[PDB]
Amino acid sequence: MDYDELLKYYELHETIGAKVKLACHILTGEMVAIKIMDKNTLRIKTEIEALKNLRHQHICQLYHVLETANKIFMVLEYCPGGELFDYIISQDRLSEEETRVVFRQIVSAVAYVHSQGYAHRDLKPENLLFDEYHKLKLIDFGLCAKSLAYAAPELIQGKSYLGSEADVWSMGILLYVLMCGFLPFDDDNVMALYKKIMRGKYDVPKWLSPSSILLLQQMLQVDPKKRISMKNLLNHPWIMQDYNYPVEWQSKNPFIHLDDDCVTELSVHHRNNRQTMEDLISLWQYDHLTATYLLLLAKKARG
Ligand SMILES: CC(C)COc1cnccc1-c1cnn(-c2ccc(N3CCN(C)CC3)cc2)c1
Repeated sequence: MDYDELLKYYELHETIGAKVKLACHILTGEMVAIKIMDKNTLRIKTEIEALKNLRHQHICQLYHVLETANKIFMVLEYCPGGELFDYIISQDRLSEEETRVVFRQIVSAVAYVHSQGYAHRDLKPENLLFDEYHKLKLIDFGLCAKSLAYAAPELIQGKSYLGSEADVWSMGILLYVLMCGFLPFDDDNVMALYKKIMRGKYDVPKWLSPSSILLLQQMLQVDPKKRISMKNLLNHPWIMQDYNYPVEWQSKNPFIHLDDDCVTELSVHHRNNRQTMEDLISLWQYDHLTATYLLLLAKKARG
């Protein structure tokens, strides 16, 4: 009963990870990742609402939501490059230059999330995946609003906070891990870790440049009001080094504009006219029609 409707649209492959299954969209032949959630074993509603309203080059795209009596299925953008967490480990640590390449992509996604009125609240390398073009995609918006090693001091303490300030702190931890390959605050004991985060003191390895050190101090402030704002992160001197242009955070992936080639390709599978087809896609119901349209756009982007 749980997989009946899903099997009308997707050919299921292997379980890779909520359970995560790889699959192929029948109509287009495009690969997808399907996140499966048991309604009676559980956050799902939070992530769905957010993802329906977020659409960006650095956010893992939601294509289709299906619901049964026991399950909720979320069909998502295929990211075969795997986790940034596994990537950092495989490389030991990244140079400042490669860190900047990946960090500017994280800044792009996070700034857009804040521009839409949300805060991610769970930024960490396990939540960033590489796609086939080696571009980062931000995942898991289950804790989003309108892990302990990455949490801001105020968030752990159960104090009132601004999600944007907690995200900037988490991005500071990410920046450190990218250039060092280990956490700034770490301990086997949870209370000793909590003490280390509240104190805000960390080791500064010899390989970090003066500019990297200054940017880390600006993000890693225990006092959230002393943290750099997202707007100042966009054109920060360290961020601009070797680029000379601020981070492009605006979305290149629209809700309004439709691609004529993909509307044409999609229309052959339906008994409706052109205008009816465009009006239906524009409703963004995250049904099979939404999935088909967005997967045709990903197929076109490959060519
Ligand atoms: C299981 C976790 C990574 C969580 O995954 C997710 C969580 N929330 C949203 C999206 C995803 C998601 C999106 N794409 N993939 C993914 C796609 C393909 C592959 N392999 C890599 C190696 N290759 C040779 C075979 C295919 C691995 C992972 C997972």
